[PDB]
Amino acid sequence: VDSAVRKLLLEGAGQPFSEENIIGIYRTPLVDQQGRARFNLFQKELEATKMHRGNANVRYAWLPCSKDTMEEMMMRGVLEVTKPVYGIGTHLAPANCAQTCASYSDIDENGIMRMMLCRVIMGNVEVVLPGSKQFQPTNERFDSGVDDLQKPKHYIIWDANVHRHIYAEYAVVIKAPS
Repeated sequence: VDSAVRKLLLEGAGQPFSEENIIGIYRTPLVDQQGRARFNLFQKELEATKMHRGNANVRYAWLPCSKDTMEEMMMRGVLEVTKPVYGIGTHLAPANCAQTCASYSDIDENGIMRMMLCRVIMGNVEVVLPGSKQFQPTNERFDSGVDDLQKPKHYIIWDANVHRHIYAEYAVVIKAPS
């Protein structure tokens, strides 16, 4: 559903955003450089995790972006991550924490923030400690990390899974407020 982006952005959490703050919302490319349909690949990965774990645990999440990394996606279908003290991996904010991902993302010279709404295959999650140097699942039973099992504020995707479990779906460009 197209409305889900503004749904999460404007009315989602306690802190809202305004339409004037949204510079752009854009779909990501359908194929990567090598012509593979990106959504179909993600569906394939979704089915594989579902069959292995019993549930794929697909979430919406916000990926902090720089100008360059958004360009890699929007020009070439390539996923690049910018450098969240919870392990060595890709850190994402839960769907309702766009303001948190906003407060934890960079603001450039033109007063602009960038982020991407992704569907993420999390699979089985475990706790990652703050300041942890973890870079992979603890053991074969887990796939991804959270900072808190009851009240997650951060999702963590390990390097080995970034190219198969993160599907960037919308690019979002926001003007710093007022």
